[PDB]
Amino acid sequence: KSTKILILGAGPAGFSAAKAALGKCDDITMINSEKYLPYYRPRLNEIIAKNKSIDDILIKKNDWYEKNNIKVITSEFATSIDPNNKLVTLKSGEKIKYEKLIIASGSIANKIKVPHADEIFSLYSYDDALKIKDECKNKGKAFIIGGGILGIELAQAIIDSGTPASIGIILEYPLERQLDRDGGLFLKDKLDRLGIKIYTNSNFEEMGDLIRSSCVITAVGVKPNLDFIKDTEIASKRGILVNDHMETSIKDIYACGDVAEFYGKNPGLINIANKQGEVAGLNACGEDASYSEIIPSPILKVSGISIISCGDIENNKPSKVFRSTQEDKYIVCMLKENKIDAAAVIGDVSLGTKLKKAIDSSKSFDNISSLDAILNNL
Ligand SMILES: Cc1cc2nc3c(=O)[nH]c(=O)nc-3n(C[C@H](O)[C@H](O)[C@H](O)COP(=O)(O)OP(=O)(O)OC[C@H]3O[C@@H](n4cnc5c(N)ncnc54)[C@H](O)[C@@H]3O)c2cc1C
Repeated sequence: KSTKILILGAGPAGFSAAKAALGKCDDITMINSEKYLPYYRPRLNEIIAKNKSIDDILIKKNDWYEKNNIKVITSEFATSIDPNNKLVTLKSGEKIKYEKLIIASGSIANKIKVPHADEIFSLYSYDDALKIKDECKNKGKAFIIGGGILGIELAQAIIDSGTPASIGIILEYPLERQLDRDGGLFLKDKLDRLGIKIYTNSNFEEMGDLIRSSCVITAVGVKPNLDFIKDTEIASKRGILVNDHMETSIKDIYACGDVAEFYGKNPGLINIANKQGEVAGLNACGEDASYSEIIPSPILKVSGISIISCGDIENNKPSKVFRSTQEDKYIVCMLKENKIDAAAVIGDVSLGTKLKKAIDSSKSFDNISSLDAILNNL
């Protein structure tokens, strides 16, 4: 088999490339390791929370790919790329020739060892969600290891489905990449009075009884899924390195979405997948579109508590810090001279957005004597 445009991976990024290539190129093939068409992966929590199926989260149904003549090979996994012969080798041993290759292979969950746990689950795929659904009914409760957004959202989804759940983290407070200590503890409190318990400073060896009796899910982050490039000269660091055209180190090979690293950024967000996938498809069909960095992200969809975080909060060495704790909201604002370098707000997206804009536009503040004076100049 041989095609014009070969798309390696059929998630949101791959889908967006196919859609972009439509009308412009007339021979498009998508390879996907899963047995499902491209689906809106961030809604996996709804499979758990609302008992929705794959059909409810698919981006396009079968008929769309047929009407548009896009060929999807499901349950097939690329293992090798031969760039000079333009051949991709699959798990079966079958080879596919391409004129252009778009790598859209997304991410893979970080795997950690958890003491006392026979089976460790993580939530990446639709099949993952189902496995979690069933163990939660089987065990009767869940224990989520990992201090991030996804771990918290999953806990609520599992609560919503009708199963108790709590979280275990190794640090003192959750969300340490997005929040300072006081921010995280503010969040922990709000989550704890909402029935989402977080075990802090955990030693999992000492949590045998809970671990044993729970469905254990690790939510410890994700990395670009790119082992199949190992023998090639395709440049990578964390992700596959791409320019603004989504072109890799190697001619006629592109990458986009979760697998791709653009000016050192690999944020792992769906709007980036959609937009990078689009640019890749367009370029693969000979239209020299440029991706520009977009990215805001209002987190998180959890327990009706909203968070926006901007800049390097975790390791910030600011000249000045302004903090506000209220009943409904938490604000932290970190200065570098007369500029806001980093900020996070819990419970006021309107304010977080103003701080975001100030940071992004690099607004200078001639008055830094008080938080009030900064707020008035946003
Ligand atoms: C539970 C969960 C919640 C999320 N919530 C949010 C959110 O709120 N906001 C947000 O912005 N993002 C969220 N995300 C992330 C979002 O889903 C991703 O950014 C987006 O799916 C990336 O799309 P992608 O096409 O680059 O990668 P993927 O969605 O991972 O798709 C890549 C596809 O390629 C396949 N593949 C991998 N290797 C091969 C290979 N060797 N050969 C052939 N096929 C291969 C994979 O099976 C996969 O189907 C969430 C993710 C998860 C898992």
